[PDB]
Amino acid sequence: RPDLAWLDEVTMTQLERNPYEVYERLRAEAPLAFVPVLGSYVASTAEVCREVATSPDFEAVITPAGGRTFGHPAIIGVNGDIHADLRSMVEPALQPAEVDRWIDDLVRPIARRYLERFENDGHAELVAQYCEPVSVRSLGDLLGLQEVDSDKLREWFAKLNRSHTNAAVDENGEFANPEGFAEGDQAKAEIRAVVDPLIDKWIEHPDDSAISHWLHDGMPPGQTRDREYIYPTIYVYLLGAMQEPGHGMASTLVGLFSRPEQLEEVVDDPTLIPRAIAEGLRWTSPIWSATARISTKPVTIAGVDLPAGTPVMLSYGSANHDTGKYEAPSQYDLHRPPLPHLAFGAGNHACAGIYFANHVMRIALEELFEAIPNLERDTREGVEFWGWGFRGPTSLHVTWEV
Ligand code: HEM
Ligand SMILES: COc1cccc(OC)c1O
Repeated sequence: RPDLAWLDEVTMTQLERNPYEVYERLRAEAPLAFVPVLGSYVASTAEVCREVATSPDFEAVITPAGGRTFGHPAIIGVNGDIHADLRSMVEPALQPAEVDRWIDDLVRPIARRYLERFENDGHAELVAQYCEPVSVRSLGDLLGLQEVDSDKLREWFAKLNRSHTNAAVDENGEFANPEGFAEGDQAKAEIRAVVDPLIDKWIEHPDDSAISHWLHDGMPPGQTRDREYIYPTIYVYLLGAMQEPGHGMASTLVGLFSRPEQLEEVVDDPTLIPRAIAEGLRWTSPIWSATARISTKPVTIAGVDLPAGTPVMLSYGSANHDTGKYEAPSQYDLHRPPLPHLAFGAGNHACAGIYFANHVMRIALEELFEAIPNLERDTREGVEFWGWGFRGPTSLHVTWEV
């Protein structure tokens, strides 16, 4: 596009380090715009992301690097009857009434277990010592991966993150860094080595684990879903479902530390934690630009005539800084009005795990502030955020008087 010639000089590294400056230009200049290094149109404003995600003239598509990472049928990348079946597969344990029966007994002992390892130290790095472990241990136990250690689940989602976001394409539209998928292939091979025996056992001996229910629920007598049919959704879980609740927790904490009067309010009044988290997700969206839709008919959007078959990446993290919608969106503010946000997406492909995720983050922050009410951020350690497809703080050093 002529007036966006400057986009040809945007780099993958620039977007990973801090996408907000480029996307501030995009929201003003071109809410729907082809980004050469990404090889795709991207939607950057709230109105366009919401329109594309809910439009009857669009359906899900996996991003190019997403397809190389997850293959088929990834729940995020399919539609029609397959999507309907995969949604019916994952939804039972995620139903709000079901989550409310057991979420507290799942997450709160886990949060306590990780807290007891450092709560008397006076210093911690909360991303690696608390947020990521609670997130992966909670989901891992729900899925049936009790025996897979939290360090391993963390390693897997980091490798899958890097593979899914290995998006750079060169002048010819080919992947610029094909070698960057090798780590994802290696993660998937390890995952298979660990998970295949569990599937073998669940096929014959179903139990209460969520993956056993993926094999068996809704199937005729003695039949199970083929493992090749469910594995891409297992991988999808082992990236975002494992990664995002820890990142949303951590970003919420960074935001509250940026507004010390608000941190104090939340510590004194934990009923404010859910509002704190919602603002945290808007302020640094954990799934920032990981998913996409493709047009099924010609459409006109934000002044652009798109042919049928055109992918559009949904940069929800940018939409959540839309200044048409928010005042001073780059500032964390607990008392912002409770406007809709797009950090869980929208439409038939919106997040299936919202209620579960919100409770995991809530219970983790409740127990953190009960154990360490006098938490303070270590201000010499700058909080670095990293990532374009998925974004969060790389570490969160904190201190407190023991
Ligand atoms: C704070 C944590 C989380 C955030 C911010 C988040 C956000 C998202 C987003 C942005 C998408 C894509 C939506 C779209 O393209 O419109 C998504 C999809 C999805 N998420 Fe969540 N997620 C979180 C945690 C979880 C967890 C813990 C689970 C599972 C227990 C989960 C299950 C899913 C599923 C199954 C999908 C695909 C839905 C589909 O394509 O039909 N999420 N999530
Ligand atoms: C691109 O990868 C993903 C996108 C959205 C949700 C995911 O996990 C639930 C996920 O793993």
